Amino acid sequence: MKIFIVGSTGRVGKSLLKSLSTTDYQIYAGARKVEQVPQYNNVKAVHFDVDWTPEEMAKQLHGMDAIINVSGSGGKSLLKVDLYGAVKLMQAAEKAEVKRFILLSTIFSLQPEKWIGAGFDALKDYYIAKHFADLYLTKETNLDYTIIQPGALTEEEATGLIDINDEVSASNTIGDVADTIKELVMTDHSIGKVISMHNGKTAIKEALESLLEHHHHHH
Amino acid sequence: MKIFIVGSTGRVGKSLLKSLSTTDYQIYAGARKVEQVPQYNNVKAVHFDVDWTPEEMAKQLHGMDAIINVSGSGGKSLLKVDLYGAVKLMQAAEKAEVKRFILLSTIFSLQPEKWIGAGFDALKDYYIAKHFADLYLTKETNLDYTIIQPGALTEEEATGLIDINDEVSASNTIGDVADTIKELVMTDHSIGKVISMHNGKTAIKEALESLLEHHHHHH
Repeated sequence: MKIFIVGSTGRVGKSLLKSLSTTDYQIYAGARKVEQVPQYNNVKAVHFDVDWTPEEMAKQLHGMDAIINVSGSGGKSLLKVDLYGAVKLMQAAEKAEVKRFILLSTIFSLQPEKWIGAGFDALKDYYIAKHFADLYLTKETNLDYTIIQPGALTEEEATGLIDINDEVSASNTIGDVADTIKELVMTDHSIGKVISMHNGKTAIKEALESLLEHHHHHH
Repeated sequence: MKIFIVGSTGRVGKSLLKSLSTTDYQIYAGARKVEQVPQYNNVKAVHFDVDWTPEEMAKQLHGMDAIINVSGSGGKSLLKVDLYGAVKLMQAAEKAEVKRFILLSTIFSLQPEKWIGAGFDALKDYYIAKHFADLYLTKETNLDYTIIQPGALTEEEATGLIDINDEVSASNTIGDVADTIKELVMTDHSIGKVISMHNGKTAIKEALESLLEHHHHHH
């Protein structure tokens, strides 16, 4: 399918482009500076700016089959990028009539009651920004969404092994986060779902398959 | 009635306490440091912290007839105070079963399409924080709310004269903002309404009265 990536030139974005480069998808990598997009045979760089309005953004999203948001500001522009930019992209997706939307968020983003201790204290502003964007996606859109909520991101080599939905905050390699997102594209039962993850013991495909047991589709 | 104030020790809060000091209301002035609350015969200082959870906040709100939020961070803690703190207070009001809620926001807070030019550019982060809190109040609560949206705040002497709902961004004295909020407490037809203001030509009471002409109550 045709997949549009926002956050293409960030660390997770670059890993995701690498991950998607070996698929049959046509990838459209949004970037403020198109020349900064890493080159792959199935990747086309598209001018895209998080500071744009939803209508400006929507111009680039026509005919896409899915949109993946892996855009962050490294904590340096939380209101503009991680919150407002993310929400404007959701508004843009709806304007462009693109239903499938995958958002990279963070462990416990919708559970402020679990923002406990010095680790969450240090990331409080980040948590607030991500929280409100996730509320918007889950409450104020009609998108076929999936929110993936990893723990701390590491640059260690991908293990291929994760565990999910266990209320655990633990680290995960960026490569495994990217590969999980890649698999979520092909996981229709994850539509309307919020999924937490960390590095663990279960192959990514099998881990996501294990969600079929108790997921219910809302007619 | 019994009115709880959040933001009591800030500049607008102190003006609002002065304004309310000459009413028949019983004022409960929330503050992190109770000793910082200016003293008035009808004002009781109550320990209140924006960093608290909704449930912690709700403990202080029992038996209040109205809650007024005039809390800001002077642009220094927008995610924690102007957005998250404001939203937690709304959640607290509902938990405490207090219906009447008046929020100080800002001109065009719900109209991003009017955030035009260098003035709005400089206040973009503030605008984003206020925008999302206003969306929450208007879309994700069942409160009997009023949002007042003044233009730039000045410390000039109150004129008693304003104009409202004219799509104009212009300055207003803090005293006139405080006195408008005071009048809104007694203006039941402003429930469920968003009202913009600046200094102008119309006495505050008369200006608010002029809203009866076309306001509709949603049964």
